[PDB]
Amino acid sequence: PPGPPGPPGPKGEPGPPGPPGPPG
Amino acid sequence: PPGPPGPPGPKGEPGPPGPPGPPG
Amino acid sequence: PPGPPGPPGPKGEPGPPGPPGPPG
Repeated sequence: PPGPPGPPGPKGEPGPPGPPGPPG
Repeated sequence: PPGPPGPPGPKGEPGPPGPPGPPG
Repeated sequence: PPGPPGPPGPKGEPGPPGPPGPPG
């Protein structure tokens, strides 16, 4: 039979920047 | 033999809101 | 034969804080 499944993949990309902050 | 590493994970979550803007 | 691909990798880390609120 085939070998075992491979390792998990690499971690994903950093998330997007958040939205602009509140008005001053 | 073990299979290949899996695909990259998904992109992270959107970041926090930024800090307050300038006075005015 | 080689095994199959591993699972998708972990989700990426949270994104950075947004920019400061806009002038005015």
